[PDB]
Amino acid sequence: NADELYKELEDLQERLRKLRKKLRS
Amino acid sequence: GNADELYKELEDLQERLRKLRKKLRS
Amino acid sequence: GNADELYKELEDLQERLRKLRKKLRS
Amino acid sequence: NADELYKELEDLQERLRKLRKKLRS
Repeated sequence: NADELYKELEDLQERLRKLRKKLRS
Repeated sequence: GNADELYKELEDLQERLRKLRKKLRS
Repeated sequence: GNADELYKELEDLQERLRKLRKKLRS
Repeated sequence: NADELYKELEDLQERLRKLRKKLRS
């Protein structure tokens, strides 16, 4: 469903932001 | 620099997911 | 080890996308 | 659309596999 898919995409996007923050650290 | 190049590639993937979310709403 | 830990995290994200593709077909 | 979204997800999955191959190299 569009909402389940949307939530998963946002969680993956947040994980990438967090990995990028770790690369910076 | 490998870390800088990986950081940029991950930013591109992050931005692709941001845009997919926008397309799902559109 | 940072590179090994990054490799595993990227594998998890890759697997999440593989499973999302399966859900789209289901 | 489900097919456009699917194609994008697979391209992101392939990019992650390619980044992992580079981490190994």
